[PDB]
Amino acid sequence: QWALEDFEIGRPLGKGKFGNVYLAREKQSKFILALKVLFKAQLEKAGVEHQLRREVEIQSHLRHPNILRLYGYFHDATRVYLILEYAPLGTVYRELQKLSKFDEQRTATYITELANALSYCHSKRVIHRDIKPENLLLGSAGELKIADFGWSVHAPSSRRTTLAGTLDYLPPEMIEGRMHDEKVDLWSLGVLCYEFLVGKPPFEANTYQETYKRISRVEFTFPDFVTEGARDLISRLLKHNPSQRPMLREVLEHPWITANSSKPS
Ligand SMILES: Nc1ncnc2c1ncn2[C@@H]1O[C@H](COP(=O)(O)OP(=O)(O)O)[C@@H](O)[C@H]1O
Ligand SMILES: O=C1CCC(c2cccs2)=NN1
Ligand SMILES: [Mg+2]
Ligand SMILES: [Mg+2]
Repeated sequence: QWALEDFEIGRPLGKGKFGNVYLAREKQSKFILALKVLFKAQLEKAGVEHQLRREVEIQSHLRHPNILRLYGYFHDATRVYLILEYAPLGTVYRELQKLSKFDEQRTATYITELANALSYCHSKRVIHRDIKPENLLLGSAGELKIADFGWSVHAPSSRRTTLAGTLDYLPPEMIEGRMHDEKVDLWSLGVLCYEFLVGKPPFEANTYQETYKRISRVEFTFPDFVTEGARDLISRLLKHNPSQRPMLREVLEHPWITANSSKPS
């Protein structure tokens, strides 16, 4: 069906390990979208063909306002092209660099939209497993949208591909190669809630080795400015034992969330 010839290409929207994401307009419809480019050689060298199919299969079939749409794909002997919904206000990552910390209203609102989208995913026992600021994008009304489903799967699962980059958002069971389920996304939710309010993730250290120690032993402290209700919700999500982590309904109806968030469940 579609091919490169159908699109005018504009400025780069961002870069990832494999992905190079461009602004684009489809010639006859004038439809604006984002084109994610993957190099076949690189995919093959790394052997993540299976992750790509997972990304395409899972994301194309999900429909939720807080989840980024995937419309289609094509390829061309050197590259694979994913056709994505364009998010015009950029990443949560960028917004955090700009402002340093989010206030309590902004944080709770983001956590609600996340919990809504994740609840929807978990209801088809899809777990995302790569929830972090550079994979959270913003729509034209500033609403959060989960993107990058390259690491997603069905639960329960094992991990067998290598974790290349940062540990900062992964629970103990996942970094230890043990087996995991849905509850991994709830841990990452606690990691995000802290980073939103403080400006850095709770287990951040100077080395891989030290970061790994701090996650497995759940070693973090709060700054004085973090209120009691935020401490309460964050302490609940960062349980070593997955089973002791809350359900998502318990996150959405937590008092701190209800007092501060400006969108509903
Ligand atoms: N639909 C989109 N709209 C705007 N920017 C995007 C979009 N998709 C990706 N980006 C930008 O490109 C970066 C890489 O996209 P992503 O799909 O996460 O690639 P990777 O799989 O390599 O992490 C993102 O962090 C974001 O900055
Ligand atoms: O609902 C849709 C499905 C596909 C789509 C596309 C734009 C350009 C190529 S394909 N835009 N909107
Ligand atoms: Mg990404
Ligand atoms: Mg990816």
